[PDB]
Order: sequence, then structure tokens, then C-alpha cells
Amino acid sequence: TDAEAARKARATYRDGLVAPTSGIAPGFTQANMIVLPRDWAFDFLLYAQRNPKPCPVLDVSDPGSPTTLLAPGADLRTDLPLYRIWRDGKLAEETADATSAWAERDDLVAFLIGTPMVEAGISNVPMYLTNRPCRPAGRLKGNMVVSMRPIPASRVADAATISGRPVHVGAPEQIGISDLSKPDFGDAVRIEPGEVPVFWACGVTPQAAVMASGVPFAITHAPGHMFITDIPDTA
Amino acid sequence: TDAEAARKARATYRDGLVAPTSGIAPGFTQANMIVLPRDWAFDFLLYAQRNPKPCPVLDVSDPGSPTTLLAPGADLRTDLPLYRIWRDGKLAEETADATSAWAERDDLVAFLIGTPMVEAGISNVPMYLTNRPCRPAGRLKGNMVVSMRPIPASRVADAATISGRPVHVGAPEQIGISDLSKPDFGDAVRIEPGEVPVFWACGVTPQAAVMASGVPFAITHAPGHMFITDIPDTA
Repeated sequence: TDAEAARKARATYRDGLVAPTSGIAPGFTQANMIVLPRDWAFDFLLYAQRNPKPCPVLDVSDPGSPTTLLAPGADLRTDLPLYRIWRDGKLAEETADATSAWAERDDLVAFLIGTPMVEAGISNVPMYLTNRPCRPAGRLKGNMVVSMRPIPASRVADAATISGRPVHVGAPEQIGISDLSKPDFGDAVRIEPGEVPVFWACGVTPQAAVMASGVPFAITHAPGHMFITDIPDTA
Repeated sequence: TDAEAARKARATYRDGLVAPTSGIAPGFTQANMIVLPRDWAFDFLLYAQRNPKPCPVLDVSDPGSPTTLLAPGADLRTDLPLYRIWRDGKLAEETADATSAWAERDDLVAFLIGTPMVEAGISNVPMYLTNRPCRPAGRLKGNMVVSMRPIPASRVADAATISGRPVHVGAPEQIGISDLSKPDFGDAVRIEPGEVPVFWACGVTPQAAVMASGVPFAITHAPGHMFITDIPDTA
């Protein structure tokens, strides 16, 4: 509603207020970011279309253009709280501003991917590297990564039908997980009696893919620091 | 398609060929049956509207009329393979024809309630009496009953979103089940490693309700012997 005040958080991020995006501008879609050199653009788009579950694209920028239709007037170089510049497979840094690195390469292409449940009555979410590979696309391949969210045994279904508008459920060993204790990405959560490991797909997989494939240069958001769009979680 | 040949199975049941309805006329909706005296009609309808999940009504007959819009030209007195006449809370018999008992009371009202999954790649189903009560309605109350279907840990969600168009999942003790070994209704199934107890609501609950409430006279289908409608599982 009013559709604005999401443009107010982005505004605080230009000034340079690093911070998680959790709960902020609640109601408006929030996304992950992956920007690769043009010569890798086709491959990511293919990978994204071939693996819609773990790689749902909301918008792709025009080569070298840091803007998005998901939030007219924004700037992907400064509107996120924190970024991760990746060089030759590795992590080179973690700036609150990517203007500098965007200027490095001329034809850069960015992919925006990325509460109603809590309205029904239901750190960084523990994520695991599965044994379930994705469909390859050019130089891109790898197994999808998953996010574990402990759901009560009575709203798991209600978690399925509600979100529909989960990749795995229970049996963690069936996707190659022998202990929720050691997630593939730090953390660990308190999974109580009566709760159930519900797994999800997210922007880590597409990320882990480019990473493991030796992409020379890449820009991403820093975990927990997504790009808040002007799109209301209802379209 | 052709929408007929479901009227061919019903036809075999008039002759008197008791037998399960499993797999028959696949593609066409199949239902449970509950027929109570008029003076209980209002209560069941209320109970049914107040508990849509465990009591989904597809059609209600006009008092004393054994027909249904769900299959023009059928006769609820002879078109099911086997029936259960219930007298004063108890089970009085199990005939293949209910014509006789329908003639007993003048204003009888029948409720029709009641594969695509197996198209995705996914005895009598084990059912349990929970600890989760339904919303009462007049002389009707009681806890919903559930059906357990062992679903692979990768199609549980896919079992939720597919059927949407489950009441509980996992944690059986959270709904008052301390051992899937002894179902509330005989049977028992082989729940393998990597599978997950997925619970469902069905016509037993509405049945168990009328039963435990002392309804003098009632007619039902016999487990596994439903009424096959002319409605295709796609409307």
C-alpha cells in the first residue's frame, strides 16, 4: 500500500547504513542479486530457466545498466546494504558500495532473483548442499542448495499450499544430509519436538554454481542484505 | 472423457457385484456416503460447513430422494457395491443393496462427500483417531480422523501443492498417535526410510461423529466401496 517507504530503506542504504533487510519494508518483495559479465549472461539465464525452483528470476538488467524495473529510480550499485565482490572463484571483499567494481567491466548484467505465513499463525537461515544436482547450462552445473526452516507438523502442508501461491521435507539423509547440526553455511537452529525440517531452494545455488565454475568476476549481495523492490508480495 | 463407463461400473453394482472401487472408472470422482434422518440433516450440513477439511460435501439429496446430481440416472440404493446399515450407534449389517432400509424412514437425506499424483511420479488406507477436535454443530462433535499415506520425502510438498488443486505431516505424537503400528482402523502399512507419514481428513470423521452421537438410523458405504460419480477429477 502507498507503494513507497521501500524507496525509503534503499535511501538509507545510499548513505551507507549496512544492516540486515529482515522485516524492513514488510510486504514488499525482496531479492538476491547475481551480476555476471555478458559472456556469462546467456548461461545464467539458461541455468535460471532450466532450474526455475532454485533460481527464480524476477528481473534482468540490460548489459551495463545498473537499474531494474522492479523499483524505478533505484541503483543496484548503492541501494543494497552490503555487497560481495568475487574474483576468480574466490571472495575478494565485502563493500557497502559496488559502484567501483561495476565500473570495472563495461557490459555487466544483473539478475534479481530472491511474512504471509506468519499471518496464518506459523541470524541467517541454515542452508545445506544437497546431492540433488540441477540441470546444467553451458559452463554451469552443480547441486542445488537448500534452506532449512523448522515448521510445526501441522503447518507443513499449510506451508506448502501457502507458499505455492518446498523441495524436500523430513528425511534429511535422503538429500545427503547426515546431521542438521553442521549446516553447509554455518549457523544451526533449534528444531523442536513436533517440528519438521522443511527445505527450500534459494539464490545460493545459482551463486554456488557460478562460483564453482570459475567465473572471473562477479558481484552479489552479502547474506542477509538483499535488495528491497517496489513490488508488493501479492503480485 | 466420453463421460460414461462410470455409469457402467454402477451398472455392475445393481446386478450385485460386491467389490472395491479402487482403480475403477479412473479419472472420475468417487465419494463416501452418509444418509441420516431429516431431523439430523441440518446438524450434519452445519457440521460439514463448519469442518470443510474433514467433511467436504459434493452433493446432498432431497429428503427421501435417493438420487444425486453427481450422476444423473443413478440410484444410491443400489449403485454402490456394499453398504453398512447402522442402528442405535451400532453396526446392524452389511448389505449390497440398501433399498430395503431406505424404505424404512420416509424423509431420508443422503450426503455425497468423498490418481493425478501417481501421474507425477508418486487394502484400506491406515486411519487414526486424533486429538484434534472438530467444530461442533448441534448434537454433533468429536475429533477428526486421519488417513496416513507414506509419501517420499521429496514429494510431500509436491503432495501438498498437487492435492491442493494434508492436515498433519510427520510428528505423529503431536496429533495423539504413539505408534503407527496400531491404526485406529485395523491395517498397518510399510513406511520405509525416506518416506513420511502424511495425514489426511476423510468421511470417517463425519461418520465417527454421527456414530458417537447416538443417531438412531444411518446408512453408509462400506470401507473401500464408494459411489463412483460422473464427475471427472478435474472440475
